[PDB]
Amino acid sequence: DKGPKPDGGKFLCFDHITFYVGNAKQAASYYTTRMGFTELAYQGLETGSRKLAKHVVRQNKIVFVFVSAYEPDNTELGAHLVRHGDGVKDVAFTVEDLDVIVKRAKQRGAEVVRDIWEESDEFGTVRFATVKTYGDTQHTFVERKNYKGLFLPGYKAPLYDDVLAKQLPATHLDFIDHVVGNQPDLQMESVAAWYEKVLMFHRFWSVDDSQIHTEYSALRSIVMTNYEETVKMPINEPAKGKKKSQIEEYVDYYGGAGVQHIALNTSDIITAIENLRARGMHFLSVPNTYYDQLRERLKSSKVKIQEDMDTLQKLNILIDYDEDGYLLQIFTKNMQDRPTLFLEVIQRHGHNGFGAGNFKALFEAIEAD
Amino acid sequence: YTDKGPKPDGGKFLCFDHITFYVGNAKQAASYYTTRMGFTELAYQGLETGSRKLAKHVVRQNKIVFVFVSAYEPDNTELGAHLVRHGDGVKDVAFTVEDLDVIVKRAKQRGAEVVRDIWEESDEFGTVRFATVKTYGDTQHTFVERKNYKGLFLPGYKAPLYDDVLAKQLPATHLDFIDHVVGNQPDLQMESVAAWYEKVLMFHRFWSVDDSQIHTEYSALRSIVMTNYEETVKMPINEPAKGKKKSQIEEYVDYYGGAGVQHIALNTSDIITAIENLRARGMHFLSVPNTYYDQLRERLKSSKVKIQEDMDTLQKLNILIDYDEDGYLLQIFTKNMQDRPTLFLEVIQRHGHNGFGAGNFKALFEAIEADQDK
Ligand SMILES: CCN1c2cc(C(=O)c3cnn(C)c3O)ccc2N(C)S1(=O)=O
Ligand SMILES: CCN1c2cc(C(=O)c3cnn(C)c3O)ccc2N(C)S1(=O)=O
Ligand SMILES: [Co+2]
Ligand SMILES: [Co+2]
Repeated sequence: DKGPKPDGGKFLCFDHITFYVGNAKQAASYYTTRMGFTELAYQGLETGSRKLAKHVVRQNKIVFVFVSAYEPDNTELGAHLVRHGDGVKDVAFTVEDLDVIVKRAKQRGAEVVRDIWEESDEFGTVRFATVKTYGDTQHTFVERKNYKGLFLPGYKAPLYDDVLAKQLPATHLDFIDHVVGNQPDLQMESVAAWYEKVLMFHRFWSVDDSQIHTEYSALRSIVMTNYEETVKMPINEPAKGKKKSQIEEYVDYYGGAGVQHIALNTSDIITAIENLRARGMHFLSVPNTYYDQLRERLKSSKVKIQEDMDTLQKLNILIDYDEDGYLLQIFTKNMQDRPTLFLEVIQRHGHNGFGAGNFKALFEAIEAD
Repeated sequence: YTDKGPKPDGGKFLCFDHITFYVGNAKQAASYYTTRMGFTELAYQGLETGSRKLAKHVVRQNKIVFVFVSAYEPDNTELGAHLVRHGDGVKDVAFTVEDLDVIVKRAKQRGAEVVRDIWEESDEFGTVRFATVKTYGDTQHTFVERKNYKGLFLPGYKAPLYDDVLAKQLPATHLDFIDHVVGNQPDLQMESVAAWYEKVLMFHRFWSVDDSQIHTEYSALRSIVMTNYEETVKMPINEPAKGKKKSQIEEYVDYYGGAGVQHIALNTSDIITAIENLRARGMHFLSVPNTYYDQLRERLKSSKVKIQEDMDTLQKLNILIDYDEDGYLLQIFTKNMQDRPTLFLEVIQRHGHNGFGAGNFKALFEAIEADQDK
């Protein structure tokens, strides 16, 4: 049951994620060097953009945009930087029928950041609109059709190459699996209802939604998704559990709601993590007891793990499974000093969950250890 | 044998201790400088070490120590305003000192604005005493009476949480120490700031070949280099001046929102290997046209100076030369460390030459003009 079918309009996929950061040039360099992206496009003084510098980096279909202000006392960007640290500002969706989505969103009460506008260059035209979501986060809808340019109109090829990024081993991340937003206490349901009402998303039901793990996760979660379930937006709030809630820590250190992690889907997670580790990236410490009590729990299970299990243990890759399939997942250390944003790499084998079984599994290994 | 002014009665500025940057993302900043510029992360302070308000990443390359600092909490007033006003930039030019008391007494007596009066910190490796005074803009000087402290960097710092196999693997860049640190001032402020160094710290004006030359038309700046009595620490002070083009010093002040450090120069004894391996790490530098090297070789025809380094390689790497009859220096400037047109770095090697490359204002301007009009 996906609820009522929206009468026109479609959210095709994640278009890109825009970050507001203190130093967009060094941030782009962090994600190309550490996380396997390559700089794709630029806007700045050199291109006529005199207020904002924008570095676009890409890995297959994953596009991150890093933005910093050129001028002192830019009040909007500055306040966001002082409040949150480096973080996600805009989760952008590629859309069909922008007019229908925007008209509906406006009728249903969305706060409009910028009404429908368009930008053009030699390679075609793209239309946009931007509304607010939780915290300081916004959604830009991008009606890009089959735009043939570099990324978006007005963006130019990077000023310089990067021989270091070019020589480093490829990390094989393909697309954005899901983007997770942490909310303050008691806000999960109202934020989920915003997606249902304003965008006509519906709640996505997975194997995770059928077995509660509140005691070990210290959170509540609802996953909201569009009608075709191509875009997945988990919404968390803090909950009482055995240990301090990570969601409450996020809200305290981020200064309110925001994106806690972005999960990046791969079809070869062993090569991904080997090559990310070669790039100096670090991931959560996983005690070896986790892997003893998984080979044994899998003894009473019929699912067949295709990846070499000793290599999974060596790389500290996690596994969650039911009887019909499984997923592999691993979490980076934080992208900044604040205990706020991190990244996830995930590979799916006939399993639509998000790893909730690992809340209990990891918690007990760390505790026993 | 120069007039270095009155000898200070007590107190010694030994060398640059470290440079502290206030930045938006200190973890990512340290990674920029280790990966791109050849540093190694040395030490850390943060939540995991008991430092609950500030995260600090210390990176080192031989004697060069850079510290990157970010706030942990929302709406940290002091660091927040600095970030919004300046972008990422230098906050503290720290000096290793002897006889802190007399230095601090003299500075306070002469009107230094004190940021933090003398205090001290200790751990299992010993004690270090500090004081901090303001200099130009939002920049400050911490005096570090380091004596012979035995810890990693300073009391309270710990080893980095993780190693970095990428920083470890990359080619060595052979930068040794901080040659000088340049502060850009707004209109008409150069003399006042230079006087502050003479009066408050008992620095004196350092005279070099550059001071005996006419370059304002090409440089669009006026400069005075202040240095400590023993001339181990050099602090050039720039202000805008009318020139043939817009002053880069004026542009700095517009985009930095006031005075601040414009560049830090790092001394090397093998600039060829340094620049080769910085380029291998993806660093970029100013583009220098072939006309520069053609015109330089022509000028050198009337000189007795002997360039030791391979000139074809210097041209290939776009390294600059300035020279007189007794020696020369080699120098090269990175692209900017951030999007705002503010801070950059300099790599410099000296062969019996105490200048700062002022001959290259004319040489580069004229080389670019000849390359266009040809
Ligand atoms: C990294 C924090 N941790 C985390 C995150 C997820 C996750 O990404 C997730 C769960 N539900 N939804 C919708 C998601 O996106 C799953 C398990 C675990 N752990 C065991 S953890 O504490 O290490
Ligand atoms: C990078 C901007 N440029 C620059 C900087 C210096 C320098 O480091 C310097 C000059 N005086 N003092 C005290 C210094 O430290 C010398 C020459 C040139 N150019 C020709 S430049 O426009 O490329
Ligand atoms: Co996830
Ligand atoms: Co210099």
